Amino acid sequence: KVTTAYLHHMQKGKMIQPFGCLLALDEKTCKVIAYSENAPEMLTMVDHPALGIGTDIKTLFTAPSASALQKALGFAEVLLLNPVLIHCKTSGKPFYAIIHRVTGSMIIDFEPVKPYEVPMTAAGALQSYKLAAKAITRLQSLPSGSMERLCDTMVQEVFELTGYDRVMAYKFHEDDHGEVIAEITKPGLEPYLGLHYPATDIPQASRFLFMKNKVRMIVDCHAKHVRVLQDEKLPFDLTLCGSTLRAPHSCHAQYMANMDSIASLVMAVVVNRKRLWGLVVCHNTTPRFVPFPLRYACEFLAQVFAIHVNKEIELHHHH
Amino acid sequence: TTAYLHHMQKGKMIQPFGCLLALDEKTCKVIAYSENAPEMLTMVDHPALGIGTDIKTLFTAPSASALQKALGFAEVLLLNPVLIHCKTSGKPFYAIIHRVTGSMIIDFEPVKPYEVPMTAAGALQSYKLAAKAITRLQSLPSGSMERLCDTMVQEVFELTGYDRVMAYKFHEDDHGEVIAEITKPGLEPYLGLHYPATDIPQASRFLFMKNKVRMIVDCHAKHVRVLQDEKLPFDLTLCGSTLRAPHSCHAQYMANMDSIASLVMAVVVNRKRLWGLVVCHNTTPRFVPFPLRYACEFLAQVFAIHVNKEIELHHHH
Ligand SMILES: *[C@@H](C)[C@H]1/C(=C/c2[nH]c(/C=C3N=C(/C=C4\NC(=O)C(CC)=C4C)C(C)=C\3CCC(=O)O)c(CCC(=O)O)c2C)NC(=O)[C@@H]1C
Ligand SMILES: *[C@H](C)[C@H]1/C(=C/c2[nH]c(/C=C3N=C(/C=C4\NC(=O)C(CC)=C4C)C(C)=C\3CCC(=O)O)c(CCC(=O)O)c2C)NC(=O)[C@@H]1C
Repeated sequence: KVTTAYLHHMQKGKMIQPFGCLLALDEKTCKVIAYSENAPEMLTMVDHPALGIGTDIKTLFTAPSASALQKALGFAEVLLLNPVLIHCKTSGKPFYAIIHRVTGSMIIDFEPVKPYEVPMTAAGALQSYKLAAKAITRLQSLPSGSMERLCDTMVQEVFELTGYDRVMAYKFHEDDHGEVIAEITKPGLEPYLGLHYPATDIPQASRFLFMKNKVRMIVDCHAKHVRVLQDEKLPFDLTLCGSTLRAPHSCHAQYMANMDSIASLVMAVVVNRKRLWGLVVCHNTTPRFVPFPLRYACEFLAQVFAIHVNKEIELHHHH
Repeated sequence: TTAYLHHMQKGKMIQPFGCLLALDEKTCKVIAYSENAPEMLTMVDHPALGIGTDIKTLFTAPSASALQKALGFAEVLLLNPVLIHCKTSGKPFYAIIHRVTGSMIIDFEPVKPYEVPMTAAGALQSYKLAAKAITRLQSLPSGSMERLCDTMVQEVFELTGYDRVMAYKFHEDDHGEVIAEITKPGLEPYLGLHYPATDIPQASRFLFMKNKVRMIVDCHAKHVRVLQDEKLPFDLTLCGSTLRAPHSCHAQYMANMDSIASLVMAVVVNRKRLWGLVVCHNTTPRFVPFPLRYACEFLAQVFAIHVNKEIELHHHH
């Protein structure tokens, strides 16, 4: 009755963050069946309009960019290699396109790229993964035996990789209440280390979605949300909660503003079936954007952290 | 010794899969170019490309200013590769940058133009595969150099797609041994074969300490000459170039052994010495993009750390 009122509205994810724009394409036609209201301003310059229900993507993007998104329409979810660098046809404006699939639909998140970054996209993708891979080797070379030193290491490595003001390891107890068991902040900041938080601060609906979306980013909790519009011929709502752009629930948004955490990056810590052990939670006291390549690299660092956590659990229950 | 080093340094030949420019460390103008650079970068007064060419006339403006930026950064701060576009064609290359005394050296490796959208994605996937391989090396139980080496050649085989991958160990007398090997089915195994120290001379062994990954696309390809301004106050070395051509003796050696292509990773243990090489061979030509060779560099460093540990745990017990 509480899980199903939150879950219905998050799963539809009809409100996005304005740092990016969203398209949904029909797998058969390759045409637009849903768009964020900012997508026309972001992807075109202001018949048809340039961008609505039925728009062909050969009108929006340069020919190699349109052809790579058309080819993505033929791949299993698991075989998608993100992100795709696309260019808009008129402006030459660049974006990272992040693709995911929901049955016959292909959902694209567009995150702008500074045009001076275009030449360095492979270079910066490699550097982000290298730095994460080095963090992985420091986690592996720790002596076994201490959940505390493993979590301290992780928040130190994530703090240096992501540049956020605060990074904590947030553990879920048996009763679903949480505890901050590791923490590093910049010098001004109030410490949360060792505090315990009620289960209802993180409802089951968010818990469920972190099993599937392993990295969630909120750029600015005070940003004006943007509405996604869908094809009126669809007799159900599209599921958009897989979007990197999904807006926080208004209650979480206020919770963030309350706590002076304007921005956040959260990585799911899933142990082997599967359990959500906890979250790696990064906060910023001002707005913050990190590009897809670095959030991708963080996914893998978080999966390796999950493996080491689960081994420290097995070495608790032995000894 | 100094006869091999003169010819692999000063030789001035590159492999034709790419082209080379050297730019003066202050003017940022061309002081050396491979003879294929004009056709490959311009679609062949002044010509479009010679000694003195300004890079602003060869590449689009964002491409030229990403190179101008590298000109002001220490070798240690260089993030490779830069994606560049040629000015009229829009033809794209990976530009791999390294510094010598007077100069910035750029290796240009072609990118299929319809693959430009997938460059970041392909780079992340190459590193992710290598990162997964790293976690499989670390989760091995200690005690077995054989299991350590078998794993490495299996991970390198699945990452690079070559016909054959071997771990080649240097003995105390510098002769080599194939101690691990994975091939595609139907190939003769070279596992356990011992080869003389002269098959890999000191010269090559020295240079693998500095250049950790070396690719030869086709041992039969026609080498292309690098031309420099004869007034340049030093000789350009190409030892650091990804494009450097193999000595004609190695190229014959490869053809004899039915390895038309190779990819070799130095295994350096701690002072430092060259423990061995991870050697990939192919029966036909093979090109692998820079991101994948870069990710193999890190995988090979990590393998070297675990090799070194199995050595210390042998000395113990
Ligand atoms: C309002 C009705 C109730 C509520 C709702 C709510 N919470 C979330 C999600 C999250 N809540 C937290 C909580 C914390 N962040 C912290 O830093 C700390 C201190 C350590 C806590 C306790 C977190 C991390 C999340 C995940 C949010 C993310 O995506 O980064 C949601 C889901 C929001 C969404 O749309 O994702 C909701 C609806 N929270 C309350 O406190 C009220 C009781
Ligand atoms: C010619 C007069 C002599 C010679 C010279 C030579 N060898 C190399 C470099 C390499 N040689 C090997 C040898 C092997 N490759 C194999 O697959 C095997 C079987 C396991 C062996 C023993 C290798 C791996 C290299 C590295 C080549 C590379 O750079 O990828 C060189 C250097 C070539 C260059 O220009 O870099 C030279 C000059 N080889 C002979 O057999 C003659 C005695």
